[PDB]
Amino acid sequence: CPVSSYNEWDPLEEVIVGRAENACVPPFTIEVKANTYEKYWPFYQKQGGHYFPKDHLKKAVAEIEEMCNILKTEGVTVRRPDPIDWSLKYKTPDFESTGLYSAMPRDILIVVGNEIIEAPMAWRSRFFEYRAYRSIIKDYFHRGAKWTTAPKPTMADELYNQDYPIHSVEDRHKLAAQGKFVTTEFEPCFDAADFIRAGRDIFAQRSQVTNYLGIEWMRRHLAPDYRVHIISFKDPNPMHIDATFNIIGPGIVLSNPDRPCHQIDLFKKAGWTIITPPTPIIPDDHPLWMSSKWLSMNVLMLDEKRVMVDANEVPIQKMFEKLGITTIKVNIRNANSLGGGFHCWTCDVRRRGTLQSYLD
Amino acid sequence: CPVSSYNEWDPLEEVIVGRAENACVPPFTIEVKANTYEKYWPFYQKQGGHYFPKDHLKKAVAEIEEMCNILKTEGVTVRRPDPIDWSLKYKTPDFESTGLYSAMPRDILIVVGNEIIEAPMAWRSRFFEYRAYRSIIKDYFHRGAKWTTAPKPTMADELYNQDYPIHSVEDRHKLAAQGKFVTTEFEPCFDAADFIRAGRDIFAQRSQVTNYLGIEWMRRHLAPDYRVHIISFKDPNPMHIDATFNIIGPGIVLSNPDRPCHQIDLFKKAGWTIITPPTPIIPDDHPLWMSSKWLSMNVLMLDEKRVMVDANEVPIQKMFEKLGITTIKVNIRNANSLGGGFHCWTCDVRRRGTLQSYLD
Repeated sequence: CPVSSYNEWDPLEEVIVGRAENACVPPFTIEVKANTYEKYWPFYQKQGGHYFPKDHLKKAVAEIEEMCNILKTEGVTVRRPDPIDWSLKYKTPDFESTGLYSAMPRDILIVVGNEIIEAPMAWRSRFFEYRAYRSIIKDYFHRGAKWTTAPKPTMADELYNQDYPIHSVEDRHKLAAQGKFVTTEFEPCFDAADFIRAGRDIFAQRSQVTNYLGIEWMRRHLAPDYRVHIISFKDPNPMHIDATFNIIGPGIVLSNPDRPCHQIDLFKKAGWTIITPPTPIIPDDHPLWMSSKWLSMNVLMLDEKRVMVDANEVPIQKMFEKLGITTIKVNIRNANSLGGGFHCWTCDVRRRGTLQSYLD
Repeated sequence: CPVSSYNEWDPLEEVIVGRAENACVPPFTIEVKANTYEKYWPFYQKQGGHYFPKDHLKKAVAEIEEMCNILKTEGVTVRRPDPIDWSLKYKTPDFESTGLYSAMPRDILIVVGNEIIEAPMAWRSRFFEYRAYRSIIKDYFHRGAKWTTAPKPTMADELYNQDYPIHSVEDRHKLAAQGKFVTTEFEPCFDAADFIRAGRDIFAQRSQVTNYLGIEWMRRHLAPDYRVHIISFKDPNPMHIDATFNIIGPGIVLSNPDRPCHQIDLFKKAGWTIITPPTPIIPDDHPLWMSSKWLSMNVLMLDEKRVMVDANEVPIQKMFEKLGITTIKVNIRNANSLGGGFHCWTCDVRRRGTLQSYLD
């Protein structure tokens, strides 16, 4: 079986790396608005449906090709999704929309053991995103891997709170604190990136795109072998957990200083080392259409002592170095604009290791 | 100035608490052999250079995190050293070695007034230990504190008696009595924990790691404001004074019954209350790689009437209680294995009080 990964750190052998080609600006609908900084709302309002700036995409393609070269150098087998034009307008009986991209495999695929799981997603523009990854998945399936697709939502109006009172990121943080998100509990929905793996224990956060029904589905589907825990944070990211609580080793986690975890004591009690990374140094003028500046901690571990970290972020590089972790510096400053760092731009398919508990 | 501590008992306000992360078993060299029980010599011989048992370290991390929680509860500001991988092999022109840990701030930092002093150390594996504390110290310095580093030894062969005829702890006690230690008087060397503070009078013991040149340096450096006295004991601990003669208040001291002080009468004449604690109850099967079972009396005073004492050591708890001293029980049974109790795992940076004499 070519598929086999129980955590985020065991020696990496095979990975799927995303594509920047033909990425499209999603139409400005409520769920897009609730997952982006106000600074860019007018960009979405105007550019929605068109491709992301092509000169910018071109630099990202180059950055990602180099990253793939380095992965091969580091002994990792790299697979890439199929090229697709994401501008095609599709129409289900519930809605009509254009696509986004297949830049982030971590948003849609999660590997638990020998099982590859396709997340349902929660954005109308990401409904048919799975199409880019099917060739790779069918191959793993032919070769023995288990293949699962969580229930694809209808994404009917009922899934969204069309009147979500958000006018600034400050409002959303407040609502998020009151348990109010743009997604209702009408049906299961979630992005795989809201889940982070540590062997028998998987951690999830209810976010703007991952509801409790979505987490319960995962929980029910993986029990009894795996345990899915729900954790929360202060001023959380609207979507995705990997630049907020990145588990980098057995009992070691990077905790974003701006998004403290409410359940941090569960981890201190388990004897876990909580490391808080230094601040990012990325220029405020550099466009980050999605995500925040914290992509610096969105690292990918090649193994426990080897991390792929952004070439520009010297301060977090030094941190890893004083920790005895070898830094493989790669520059993906332009790829970052699409919404992700090393962890998001990949999906670890096979890591050499076994299923263990680290929470004891 | 955030730094200000003249003794071991005034109301505690700020403290630095050590780290168990990445601790490494020191290579088995002569000075390590002379500072440990024969029972563990083969452990050092085999494990030297590798990390201390990780499952054990994990329990210690948890115990220390809880201790920090309680300190914050008791109103104390807690600082922690930087995480560092102690397995890195460094090489000076005199020797080559791997590190130990930054578990015991008391071994390397001593605060006298508004001055923070970095001890030179005497173990080759603790040469670059100061690196974990530099961020904290530079901060205190920016904020007005005096900062001093005693002369870092070369730790060349000349500092050690490579042929120190020790085969059992019984031999070392005999040699110690003859004035023979593993460290020569080739150059100054010392651990800060061999010094204990009582306002204008500081007490030191020449031990396996603190030589007369080291004590004289302290004496000469602090005169005339402070007076450094040398005291001795029967069957002394190879290193550190804080589990042999722990001064817990103005004119009150805990005197280890197994290590009577030769100069006890100087204290009786001063009108000091010498208390001899009851015996420890720690199981003989529990590993104590460094130190002895007497860690029970290695208490830390939050103030004159509040002591942080081990949760398991009920007998010494009762003693403090009949004395009217409130006991704050914390369990650090696994942290103890690293070589220290509450006093060793901390360094009091600021205690509310003034410089006084208690020996009159």
